[PDB]
Amino acid sequence: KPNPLQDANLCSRVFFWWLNPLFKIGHKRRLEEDDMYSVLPEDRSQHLGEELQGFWDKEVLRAENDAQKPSLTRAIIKCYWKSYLVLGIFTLIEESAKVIQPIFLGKIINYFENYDPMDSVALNTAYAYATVLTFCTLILAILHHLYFYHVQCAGMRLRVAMCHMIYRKALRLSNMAMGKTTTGQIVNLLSNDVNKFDQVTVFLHFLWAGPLQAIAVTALLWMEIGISCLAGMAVLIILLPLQSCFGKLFSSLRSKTATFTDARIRTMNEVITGIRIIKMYAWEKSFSNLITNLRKKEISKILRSSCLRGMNLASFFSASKIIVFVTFTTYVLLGSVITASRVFVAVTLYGAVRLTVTLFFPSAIERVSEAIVSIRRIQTFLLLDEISQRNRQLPSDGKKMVHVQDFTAFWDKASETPTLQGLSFTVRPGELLAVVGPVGAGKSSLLSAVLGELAPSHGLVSVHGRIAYVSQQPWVFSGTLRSNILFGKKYEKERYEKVIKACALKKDLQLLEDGDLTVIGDRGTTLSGGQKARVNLARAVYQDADIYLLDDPLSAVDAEVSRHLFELCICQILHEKITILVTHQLQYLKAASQILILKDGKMVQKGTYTEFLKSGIDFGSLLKKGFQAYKNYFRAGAHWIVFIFLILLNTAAQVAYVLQDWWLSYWANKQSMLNTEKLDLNWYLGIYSGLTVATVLFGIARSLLVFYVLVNSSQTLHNKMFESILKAPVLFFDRNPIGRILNRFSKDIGHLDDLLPLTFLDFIQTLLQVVGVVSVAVAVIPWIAIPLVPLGIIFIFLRRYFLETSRDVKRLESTTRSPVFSHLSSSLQGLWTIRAYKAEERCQELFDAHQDLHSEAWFLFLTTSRWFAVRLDAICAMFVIIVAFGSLILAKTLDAGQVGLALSYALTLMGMFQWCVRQSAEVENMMISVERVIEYTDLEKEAPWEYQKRPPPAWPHEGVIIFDNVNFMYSPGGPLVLKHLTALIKSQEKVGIVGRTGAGKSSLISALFRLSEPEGKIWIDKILTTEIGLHDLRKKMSIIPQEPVLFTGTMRKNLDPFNEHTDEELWNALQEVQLKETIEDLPGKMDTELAESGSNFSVGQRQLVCLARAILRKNQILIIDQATANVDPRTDELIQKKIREKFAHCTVLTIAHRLNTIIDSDKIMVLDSGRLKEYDEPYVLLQNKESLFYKMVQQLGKAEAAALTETAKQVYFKRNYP
Ligand SMILES: CS(=O)(=O)CCNCc1ccc(-c2ccc3ncnc(Nc4ccc(OCc5cccc(F)c5)c(Cl)c4)c3c2)o1
Ligand SMILES: Nc1ncnc2c1ncn2[C@@H]1O[C@H](COP(=O)(O)OP(=O)(O)OP(=O)(O)O)[C@@H](O)[C@H]1O
Ligand SMILES: Nc1ncnc2c1ncn2[C@@H]1O[C@H](COP(=O)(O)OP(=O)(O)OP(=O)(O)O)[C@@H](O)[C@H]1O
Ligand SMILES: [Mg+2]
Ligand SMILES: [Mg+2]
Repeated sequence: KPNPLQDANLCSRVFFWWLNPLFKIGHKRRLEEDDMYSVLPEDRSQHLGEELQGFWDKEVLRAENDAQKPSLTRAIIKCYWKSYLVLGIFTLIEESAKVIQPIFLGKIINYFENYDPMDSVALNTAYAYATVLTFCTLILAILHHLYFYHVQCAGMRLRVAMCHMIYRKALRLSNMAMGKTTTGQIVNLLSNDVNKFDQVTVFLHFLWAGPLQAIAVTALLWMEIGISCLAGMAVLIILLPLQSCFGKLFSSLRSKTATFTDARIRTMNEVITGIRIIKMYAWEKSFSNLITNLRKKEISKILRSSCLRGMNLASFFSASKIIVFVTFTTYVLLGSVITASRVFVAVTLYGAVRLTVTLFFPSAIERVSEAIVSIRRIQTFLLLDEISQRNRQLPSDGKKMVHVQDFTAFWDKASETPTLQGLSFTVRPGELLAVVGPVGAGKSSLLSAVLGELAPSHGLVSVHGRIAYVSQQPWVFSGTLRSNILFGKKYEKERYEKVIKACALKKDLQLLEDGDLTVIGDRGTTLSGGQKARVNLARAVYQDADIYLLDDPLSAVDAEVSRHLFELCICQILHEKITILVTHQLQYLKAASQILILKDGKMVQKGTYTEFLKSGIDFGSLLKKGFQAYKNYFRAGAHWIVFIFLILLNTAAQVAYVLQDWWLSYWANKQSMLNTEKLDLNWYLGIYSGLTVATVLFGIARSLLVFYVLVNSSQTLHNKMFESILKAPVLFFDRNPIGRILNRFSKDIGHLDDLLPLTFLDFIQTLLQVVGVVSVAVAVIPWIAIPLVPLGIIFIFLRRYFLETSRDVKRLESTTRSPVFSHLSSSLQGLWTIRAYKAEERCQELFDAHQDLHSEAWFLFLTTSRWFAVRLDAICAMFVIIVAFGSLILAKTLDAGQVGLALSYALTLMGMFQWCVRQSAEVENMMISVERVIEYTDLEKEAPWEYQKRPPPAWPHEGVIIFDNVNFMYSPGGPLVLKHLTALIKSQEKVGIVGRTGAGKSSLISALFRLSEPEGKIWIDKILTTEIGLHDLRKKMSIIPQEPVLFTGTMRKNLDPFNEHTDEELWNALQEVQLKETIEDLPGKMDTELAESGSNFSVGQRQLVCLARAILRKNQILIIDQATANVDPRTDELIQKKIREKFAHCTVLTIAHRLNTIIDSDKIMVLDSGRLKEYDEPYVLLQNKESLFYKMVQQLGKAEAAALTETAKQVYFKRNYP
């Protein structure tokens, strides 16, 4: 894939003529990672990184010699200034041309003021001036794009070199350095700190060419107009602090909103995650109250910030008019006269200097400050401490030997007890050493000292030969399983097959689609813990080392696989290699030649397994311790009459803007046509002031109305969408993930509230200004309407052609960016394993390859943008040339004022055209959020909360339950769960639910709660459930779920969202559940805040709270789940006795994944794959051996089965025969 930029001329490199094949391919089909162009050798990551590293090392050596801190800024300056001279040269030329061209504009107008048809030398001079103007515009329009591309490429090169240097440092941190630093800070500084280097360079040169341009413009204005230019210059200067101060308030009003936004998002997350609970207990009204209040509070600050932004944009719109008006008011009031030559040069000079002073200089200042901060951060990181390089080893005979003597290290220098106390032992090839003792107190520290991971404070460690190390926690790096096993070294088929067979990885390969070539990312999402541990072992074996180190290799795998591995892959293969093993299982100590015991880092006893057996010490004992989108977006804001009024306001603002300059032209013509007599100053100045005031007011009004209307549309959309999602059936929440649901509330509404209206208003502003420029040009010279049609057609086709590939490249440079961060993070996590083997240059090369692959797409991202901009500027320059030459061709009709107005507007079209196109693309891109929000606004809905037939307030008066031909399915058309359930449940009786796992257990509860619409009839108190509203059905029957959830809020809110109970009743419930004492000790009495999901409360406390809530509700029908699985048996007995003694007079159903505690129920419902088999007294079912209940009881055993039978018999005798 050769780079076409390597074989390009200059007339092809200034027009970007080599990108045509790529654009053609992108138009024909979609582009992939094969289609991108490989980078040039001078842009490879290794070269740039090595260059900057050499310069930085020279600088740090010089600073060390000088006894002073180093300077990354000095290093980058000394590396890049000699290549940044040339771009400064060209930007100087460009600024000179920008300042120069209005002088020739003035010369053309000056010719036109004294038109004489008979003269021809004047016509020739005017043609020459027009040609010079065309040359200046072509310089501004064509070469500037190659200059800009090189300016951007310089920053990209700096960033790539920085990334290489940062990772090279990251691969060699020391232990304390890794401890003090964090795995998140490094990726933070590689994702949000080294990305300011793409933007510091683009606006870098405008720190010295800004004031120079302002000085040149002020001198030119003084030369032409006179003292009056200081009024315009003063307004332009005053515009700087005002704009700066209009940002320090927006920052405050934007950081005030984030609190409400985050609170709303967190509450939304709670609602979405615990949706089943809210729907079951009917708390959606309270949750809607909370969410609505938060949304209103946030929208207040959004409205304030939007009004501020609108006022700022109106100021930007009207600043030029204010400057021109005040300048010329002073110019005329000082006793001078107006001629069309000077006014329309002052206008152009003011436009240029105002743009530069308003935008580019503050942008450059901000970007330079941010880049300075980022350089400081990267320098502070780079100055971290590292390990000392492995020095020249002691001269030995080359034998593979392991020895440690008098070792004593310190993980923390401020700690008291050293990690190791005077260890002294050696091991040789063919010997298997083992280490046992406590639950792991200083277990891996021996391996750390052996590998050099621990700094030896005293003693000596002699290790010779290749080493293989297995981490306690297995680590897998992003790539492929084959590449993970290879670890960068060569691949041999026979060796790989032998390792795979000896590692029992055949089944693991079979379970994967690609076998040994499966692509595995971070954290082993496509694998399992045992598989990645086996991967680690396979890596260690395949590395073919001399010394082998193991640490907890078989704790995360099963028994047979672990035994087979430890036998075949160790006792046979490694019998000729040094081995040191740390294990927790004593069954592997039989094959261990040597066994050592360590307690608290102290040498205790070492020897053979037989000797330790004779010693009488037990190791086990020692181990104990489109368009409709736009229509719907606009309609929700306000009616169509406001749309008409907005159109009128836009047109009035633009018309007044243009009419001010037209009035200046009219004044100039009227003054020129004269004779002393004097023009009436009052009339002209009054009309001028009126037009200026109209421009300002209409601009402000248009901005405010657009902002308010779009913000109101966003608010209405959000309210409708939240009310729609709150009523969706649980099938929707089952089909969608929680993150996806919360995304459309966090990011999409985040766009709609604060970015879409501003982008839309800016686009409308610029489009109207372009339309005004073209309209003035057409009105002055009516024949310009002929080529504008070809220009528009060409522009439309060009926009389609470019955007058919720009979006593809924008996604290509984004899907190839994240692997850099992924590799950095993964290599940081597995740093110890990586450094254990001598293979770190391999990881460095892989990282550099990834960085090259990303620069491969960044290059396309730059060059395609330049390719589009070149053609756009060619079109705009063609328009300017047409105007400037037609004005001279048709000179027999026009006059000085008209020509000056047309020419000045044609000159100002520069830059404005491109900004309009870019903003249109941005708006079209951002409308997808509106599309998604509107899509969520029209979701499904469930049955109405309230029905026409309101129930009498005695509906659960007795508690009769009838199931008649009840069939339930979670999804329409899916497999059936219940088949013809027919049963009757009487009042006050306790009914238990039993069955096998997956046999439709937790389905009758959902059928009773009408979570999904059932098939059949269910009668409660001789009333059908489907004839009553859901809020009249779910409200007054209670359920205790598997795991209770506590929502963030007061305890009063948690136990009574509707505030239907008083303080005395709440305290009575708390003391009846024995939680009153536990509650009345917080700083708050009973309104203390709670963490998410009760993070500070125990599971028993959650069940206690649920029981208290049920008692407070006081429902006649109650259904409990298994509740307890691992809770303290004391708490289990407490809740059992409370359930027995509190709900005697209320119907109780008991579903459970449990036993014995469900033995006292009056009747047992037996479910076989959703079929109701047995429904009768437990004793009667136990009497028959063929009954499934008896077999399920016998599945436990014989003593427990006998106890259960006795309990059932006693319950039957006491109940049925009192
Ligand atoms: C009456 S006026 O002086 O305002 C007319 C000219 N400006 C019109 C206008 C309205 C809004 C903007 C605008 C808003 C935001 C922007 N953000 C970035 N860059 C902008 N423009 C810009 C213009 C010229 C530049 O110099 C290089 C150049 C030279 C010739 C042609 C080009 F396309 C570019 C640069 Cl670097 C940026 C901008 C404008 O411009
Ligand atoms: N990754 C680590 N970073 C810093 N200190 C560590 C690390 N691993 C162990 N240590 C320290 O080494 C010493 C060994 O004690 P500890 O019992 O925690 O070791 P271990 O080998 O990780 O334990 P176990 O075998 O139970 O997993 C302690 O002082 C501990 O803080
Ligand atoms: N939300 C659901 N959507 C689709 N199928 C489901 C859903 N919940 C359960 N199932 C399926 O329905 C069958 C039985 O469901 P159920 O949850 O009642 O079984 P269980 O394991 O006996 O009960 P428990 O939830 O008490 O463990 C199983 O095949 C299960 O996979
Ligand atoms: Mg350990
Ligand atoms: Mg289940």
